[PDB]
Amino acid sequence: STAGKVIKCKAAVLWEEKKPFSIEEVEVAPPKAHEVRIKMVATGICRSDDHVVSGTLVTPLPVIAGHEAAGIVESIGEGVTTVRPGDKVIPLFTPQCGKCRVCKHPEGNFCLKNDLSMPRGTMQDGTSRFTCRGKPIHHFLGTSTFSQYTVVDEISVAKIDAASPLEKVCLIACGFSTGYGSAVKVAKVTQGSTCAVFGLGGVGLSVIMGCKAAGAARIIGVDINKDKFAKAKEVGATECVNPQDYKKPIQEVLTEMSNGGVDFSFEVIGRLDTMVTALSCCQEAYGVSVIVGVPPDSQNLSMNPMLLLSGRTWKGAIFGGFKSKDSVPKLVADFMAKKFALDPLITHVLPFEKINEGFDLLRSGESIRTILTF
Amino acid sequence: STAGKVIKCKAAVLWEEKKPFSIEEVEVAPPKAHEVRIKMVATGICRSDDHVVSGTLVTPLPVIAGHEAAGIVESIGEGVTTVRPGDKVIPLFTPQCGKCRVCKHPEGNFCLKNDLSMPRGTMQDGTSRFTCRGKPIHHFLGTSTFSQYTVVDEISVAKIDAASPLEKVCLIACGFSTGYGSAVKVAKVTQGSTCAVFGLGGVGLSVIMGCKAAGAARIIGVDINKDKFAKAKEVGATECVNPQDYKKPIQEVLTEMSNGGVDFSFEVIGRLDTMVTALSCCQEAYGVSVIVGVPPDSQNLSMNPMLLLSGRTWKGAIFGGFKSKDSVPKLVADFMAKKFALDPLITHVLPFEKINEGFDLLRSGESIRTILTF
Ligand SMILES: NC(=O)c1ccc[n+]([C@@H]2O[C@H](COP(=O)([O-])OP(=O)([O-])OC[C@H]3O[C@@H](n4cnc5c(N)[nH+]cnc54)[C@H](O)[C@@H]3O)[C@@H](O)[C@H]2O)c1
Ligand SMILES: NC(=O)c1ccc[n+]([C@@H]2O[C@H](COP(=O)([O-])OP(=O)([O-])OC[C@H]3O[C@@H](n4cnc5c(N)[nH+]cnc54)[C@H](O)[C@@H]3O)[C@@H](O)[C@H]2O)c1
Ligand SMILES: OCc1c(F)c(F)c(F)c(F)c1F
Ligand SMILES: OCc1c(F)c(F)c(F)c(F)c1F
Ligand SMILES: [Zn+2]
Ligand SMILES: [Zn+2]
Ligand SMILES: [Zn+2]
Ligand SMILES: [Zn+2]
Repeated sequence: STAGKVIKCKAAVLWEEKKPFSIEEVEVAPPKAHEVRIKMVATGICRSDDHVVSGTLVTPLPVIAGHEAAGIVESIGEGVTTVRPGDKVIPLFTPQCGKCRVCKHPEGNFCLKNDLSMPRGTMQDGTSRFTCRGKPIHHFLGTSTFSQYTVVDEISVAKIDAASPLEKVCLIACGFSTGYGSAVKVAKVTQGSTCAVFGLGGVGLSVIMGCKAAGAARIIGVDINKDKFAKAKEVGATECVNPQDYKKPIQEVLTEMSNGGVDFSFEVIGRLDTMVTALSCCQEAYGVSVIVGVPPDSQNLSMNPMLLLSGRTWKGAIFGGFKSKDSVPKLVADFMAKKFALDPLITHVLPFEKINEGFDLLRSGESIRTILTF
Repeated sequence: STAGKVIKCKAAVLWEEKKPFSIEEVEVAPPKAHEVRIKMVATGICRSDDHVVSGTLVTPLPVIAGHEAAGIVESIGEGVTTVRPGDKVIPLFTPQCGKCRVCKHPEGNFCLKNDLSMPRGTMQDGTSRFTCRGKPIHHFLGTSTFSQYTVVDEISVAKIDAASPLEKVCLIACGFSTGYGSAVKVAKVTQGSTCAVFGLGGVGLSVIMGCKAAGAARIIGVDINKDKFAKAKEVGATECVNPQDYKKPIQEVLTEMSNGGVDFSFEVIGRLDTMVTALSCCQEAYGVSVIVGVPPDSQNLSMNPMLLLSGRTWKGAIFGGFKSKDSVPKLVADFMAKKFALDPLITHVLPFEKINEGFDLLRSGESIRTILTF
């Protein structure tokens, strides 16, 4: 039995920026009241985890990163009602407390209990459950999935189908749901529309999936890496364009291709310049542009507000707009019912011990999602 | 008797930026095919007209400005089907051609025949109907209402009720419709919501009227001129704040006052800084901010896209999102039926000949709308 005891297990600890993960032994405290300790089964490598390594995203170090995962409940703290030992679960990097003004709002999902805006790198109670070589180690987004065991607050965990294949459904924890929801829920892509998707990684491919599911007639993929185009077409892109092939700025190309601007555009990269390009390429009177990519820390963009005065809508979202604890089980159920596919996103499956090799595949351009198996 | 003849009449010609208008004789050509010549009855002074004088808004000079007006058809050119001589009409500064992709779209209003995006200062055919001192004079937004007679393209005029009081309904040509539609159509303000309105001139008072019509529970008016607060409360503001009274930036003050951000904010001034402040003060996960104010020519704002990534929606609109030719007659019908009030916006009345005094009143901060009578 491990319940009520400290677990010594393996984890990938990030001690400082721009260094490899250190795979080593950590101690994982048992869960306190309203907390859940989870044996991890599979975790994806999302670009947002690479942002913590690169310093694009600031969060307290040292840290156990990782936020796109699934596993099995090992134990529950006092007062937990929503999961039990042995349940398949997904940690939620955006919590759903159910009590805050956002949780109560029909269109809100960015729960005020989140650890994104102003990251503390702790549990809800402001403490850490992790130590390594006698030092406290920070949590990441209330999840910390690069560990054989994690501890999460109840509001940051969802119970899923006992028959779920966790090596696939872990992508519902971030990249699939974010892209799909950005198209179907945040943009509300319409039947017959023309869409432009900037960035053809795991999240951008999931935006294409959503645009196709919503009945878009044209879906133009934009990436500087033409190796990304074949899989973008497989999942629904009708055309792909590489900005580097053109003398004109790509906003002009896309406005020309779409006979005066697209209905919906998506920025799924994380660059200030492409956020402005994507806004510009949507039709000036009724276009909608959605920012999905995470910008670099503390940098402002420059834009001409006449782009909005003509009638454009500009919005962004975390996690595809989905209220996390309500949505994740339904998405897993939809997957089980063959409503969408996840295999197109998975290009590599590695043991957890090869986390660094997984990140090198992402940085080199080769991979979409690497799944790590514990 | 004047049909098919040049008309000599008085107009207010702007020869140079930052100068008074010159009230002097012009020659107004008869209408060509699908053109309408109109005897003006009343015109409002909108801050956008002043922007032409200040250079905030760049359009070719010399010019006959004015865009907020009503008048009576003097004659129609060949092929005109939608108005006749003796009809009461409102010139439409945003046309409705009914044929372009925007006119066809259910939510579009910024018709591609507009002269706002890249002003030429002409009729649709690229020529002028105005001569002064033997020199061609520019049109403005295809309206040019600061003249006893003007000529407009058919797609830039709407027939209105024959019993209309033109000295009131001229405000449906810009300021009222813009502010009211920005609330009810563009933002879609909800019952019980909290709104913040930056700028309490004629357009921002119209935004308040729309927010109140839509059922908002709290409407916070924001102006640096506290003399504007009594009228804002009369038309529905629940409280007014002057940024100059506070040590902290007003986005922080409004976030505190609204227990975490407002539902809907409106920038109704034309400043880059207040456009950012207005976005920031709406709730970060589900807030909506609407740009109404006209920015200074060719200047970019700076903002942090994290404001959007959390869930905010940012949009702008021309003319309250109204399809102009469909909507203007209906708005006049609704005014006739007492569905909204215009008198709260009218603070001064002058003869056309006292146009310069009317602009002095706006610049001093004393007026909301001055109505000039021909
Ligand atoms: N909003 C959310 O909740 C959320 C969720 C998940 C991911 N993200 C962010 O979404 C972005 C994409 O994540 P991902 O799909 O895992 O990353 P990824 O797999 O690195 O994909 C990014 C793609 O952008 C391409 N690219 C890079 N520069 C350009 C350019 N200048 N023009 C066009 N294409 C370019 C690049 O070749 C790559 O295929 C990252 O910034 C993530 O941090 C946000
Ligand atoms: N989008 C459209 O279709 C449309 C239509 C009509 C007017 N406009 C624009 O809307 C704006 C307002 O027009 P209006 O109501 O006729 O003008 P106005 O009467 O000049 O009202 C502007 C108000 O803003 C106030 N103000 C100025 N600076 C600040 C500040 N820093 N903070 C708070 N309040 C401030 C000022 O005291 C005044 O009461 C102008 O920029 C117009 O050009 C746009
Ligand atoms: O990929 C999801 C994701 C985000 F969208 C962020 F905005 C963020 F800060 C982060 F850490 C993260 F993991
Ligand atoms: O007041 C309406 C109005 C606008 F909203 C503009 F954007 C513009 F350029 C202009 F000239 C105008 F008159
Ligand atoms: Zn919450
Ligand atoms: Zn992610
Ligand atoms: Zn049109
Ligand atoms: Zn105006």
